[PDB]
Amino acid sequence: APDTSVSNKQNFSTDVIYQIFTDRFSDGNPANNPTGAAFDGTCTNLRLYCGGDWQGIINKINDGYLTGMGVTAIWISQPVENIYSIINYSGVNNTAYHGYWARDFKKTNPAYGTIADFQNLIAAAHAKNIKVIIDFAPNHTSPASSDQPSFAENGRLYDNGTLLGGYTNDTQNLFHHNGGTDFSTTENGIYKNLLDLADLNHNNSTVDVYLKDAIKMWLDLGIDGIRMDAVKHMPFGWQKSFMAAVNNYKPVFTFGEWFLGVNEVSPENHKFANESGMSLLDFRFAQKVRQVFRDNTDNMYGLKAMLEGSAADYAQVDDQVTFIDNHDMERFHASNANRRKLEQALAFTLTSRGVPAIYYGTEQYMSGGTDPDNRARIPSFSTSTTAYQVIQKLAPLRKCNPAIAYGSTQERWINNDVLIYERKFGSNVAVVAVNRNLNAPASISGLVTSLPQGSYNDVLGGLLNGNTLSVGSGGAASNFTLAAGGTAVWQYTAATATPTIGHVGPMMAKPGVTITIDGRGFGSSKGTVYFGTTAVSGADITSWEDTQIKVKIPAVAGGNYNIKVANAAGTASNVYDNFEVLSGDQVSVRFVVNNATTALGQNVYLTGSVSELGNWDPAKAIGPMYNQVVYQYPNWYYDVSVPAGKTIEFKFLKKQGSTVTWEGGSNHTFTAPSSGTATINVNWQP
Ligand SMILES: OC[C@H]1O[C@H](O[C@H]2[C@H](O)[C@@H](O)[C@@H](O)O[C@@H]2CO)[C@H](O)[C@@H](O)[C@@H]1O
Ligand SMILES: OC[C@H]1O[C@H](O[C@H]2[C@H](O)[C@@H](O)[C@@H](O)O[C@@H]2CO)[C@H](O)[C@@H](O)[C@@H]1O
Ligand SMILES: OC[C@H]1O[C@H](O[C@H]2[C@H](O)[C@@H](O)[C@@H](O)O[C@@H]2CO)[C@H](O)[C@@H](O)[C@@H]1O
Ligand SMILES: [Ca+2]
Ligand SMILES: [Ca+2]
Repeated sequence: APDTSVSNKQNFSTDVIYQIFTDRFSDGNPANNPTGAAFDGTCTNLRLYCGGDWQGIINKINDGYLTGMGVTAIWISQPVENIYSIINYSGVNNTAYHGYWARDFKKTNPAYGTIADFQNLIAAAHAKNIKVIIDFAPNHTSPASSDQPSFAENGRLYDNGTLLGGYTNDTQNLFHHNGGTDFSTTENGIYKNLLDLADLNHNNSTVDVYLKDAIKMWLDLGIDGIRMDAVKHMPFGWQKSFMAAVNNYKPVFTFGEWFLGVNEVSPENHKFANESGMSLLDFRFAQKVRQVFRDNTDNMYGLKAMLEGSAADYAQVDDQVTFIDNHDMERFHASNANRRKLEQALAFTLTSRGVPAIYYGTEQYMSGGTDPDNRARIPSFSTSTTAYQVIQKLAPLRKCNPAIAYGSTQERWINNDVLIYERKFGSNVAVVAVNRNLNAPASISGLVTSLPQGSYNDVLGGLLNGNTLSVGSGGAASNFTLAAGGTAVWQYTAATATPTIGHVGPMMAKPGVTITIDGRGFGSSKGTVYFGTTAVSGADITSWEDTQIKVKIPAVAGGNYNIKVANAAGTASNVYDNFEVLSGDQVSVRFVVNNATTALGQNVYLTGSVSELGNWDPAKAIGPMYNQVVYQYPNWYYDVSVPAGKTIEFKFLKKQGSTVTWEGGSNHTFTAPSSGTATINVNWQP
């Protein structure tokens, strides 16, 4: 199949995601609606159930609402069974309509539907070329009170009907009992509870194994991707070990939520996206777009800077999921605001790098403050709005113009209010002009592009007051006036003659797994794939087309590799770096070192004999380690993903800047479990 096919679970860059709050979309089956005090059929009470479900979804798919818009994937609420208690939060009654209050990860939320409804969902979607994504929220269960076990469901966790345990009398240590976080530090927000939600302890084998198994069921159910909730609140190493479980089994595109505020730029965030095995929701992009097009708290120069930076910060920028709003923010559109702002922001998003996501109702100009105000019921299924039509014209370019799905981004013209950028991939180009200035037109002269000589029609057809473009030789455009609030898309597509890799997934896996290589110009005849210097050809290459190649990772050593391909004639492609070859299946192990005292601005790190530990390269050591919560300085700890059942040699180090101090003595040693988790405790050797 081609890169653009509905069956491509490894790449979403050519897709347009439609984010849905199941309850709030469409109640296709009134019979599963909760009753009594947990239900509000008028949906005036935003904290109860409104009755939206899988069937409703299925209906919208079939009546053409989503397909008409050009949407190609849907991202829905966590489908697992939630607690049933209504919770009164100081007078207010709250239900688990959101699906974030899990009780049993092996069952469905009956308000959403049955396993059979889930399966129909998957089928209908697939039948209409739409991929399905689900939220997955393994950080916790539900709200609990340790000394008021009668409160809610005591954070009870079941395994397919079987009671594993509760927050009260947690002898098994299924949960954390460290209090609640103040979000003060990263370590703080990982090992303490979020609010009152019962924090799962991933270091407990039962929990570990349980979650790894639960996800396999859904994978088996045919899902196309996973959206992880609260990734900044779980152990990084654990999460990496979970990704390996997915990837080594049935890889799917996975992205997590790591909130960023305005002007916030975090290196931890970057690193996580570059090394965890998953990508992220692009808050940096979102926050910046809002400042520029919404709140006018920054200008084009700001947008441009976010674009260039992010391209450098993320190893796989094209995997970050962009948006203008979602369930954690006020709706982009403000009641009294010019609708053009929202339209421009959509157009911008649809044509920019990454994986675009659209919060349900956007196309309807829904307004609403924070939670739960941003979670109202979709007032209508009209395809007559301008927003609806914008998406309808642009979404499809992601599939037919690879410049959009995988091309670089380049500023060609800029001022405070205007931004003209070019996307390029192979012999494909797209040019976008945006004039945020709703009152002033702009004189555009000196525009130079990569488009071939000729005239170009605005892809939006003038919908947002775009115009035609005239490119002479040398790709220089002739002077033109860009309307106030003006938005235009111009483009050029043609066949790519040389192999060009546009994407790869998954990015991390053990040998033997099949990965997918997407792009153009691969030719129709099997060529060769290189993993670093190792060549792979013949049978191991399970499939080869012009736009997509499927190949098995050779059994090479664990490490990072560059990928490159050669066509049947031997012409090579561009390199695609940062591929991680796991040393084998992974387990999550907690490392603890005692009496490692440091000086200010000096931290302990971990290194060792396997790629998962950096192979003795200090520049690749794991850390810095933690020393507040679970263990206190000068005791340091850290959860790490390691090759299962392997005998590993390791050592700790103290780093400051790039200056390193090794532990003395001989390597510590150990053998990783075959499954489950473990804890290694040792003392720092001087
Ligand atoms: O001519 C090539 C030139 O075009 C763009 O510069 C614009 C500039 O952004 C506008 O603010 C205004 O000054 O017109 C200039 C064109 O004369 C590119 O931004 C620039 O990098 C490029 O060299
Ligand atoms: O909280 C982590 C913290 O640990 C390290 O600092 C030690 C410091 O070296 C000691 O002299 C002592 O005062 O306790 C500190 C930890 O509370 C790192 O130096 C520091 O950067 C890091 O954040
Ligand atoms: O370079 C690989 C080498 O790294 C580590 O050796 C350390 C040694 O432990 C330190 O005490 C210090 O002398 O620096 C050496 C780095 O060259 C591992 O201990 C060793 O097994 C490994 O081969
Ligand atoms: Ca229903
Ligand atoms: Ca946690």
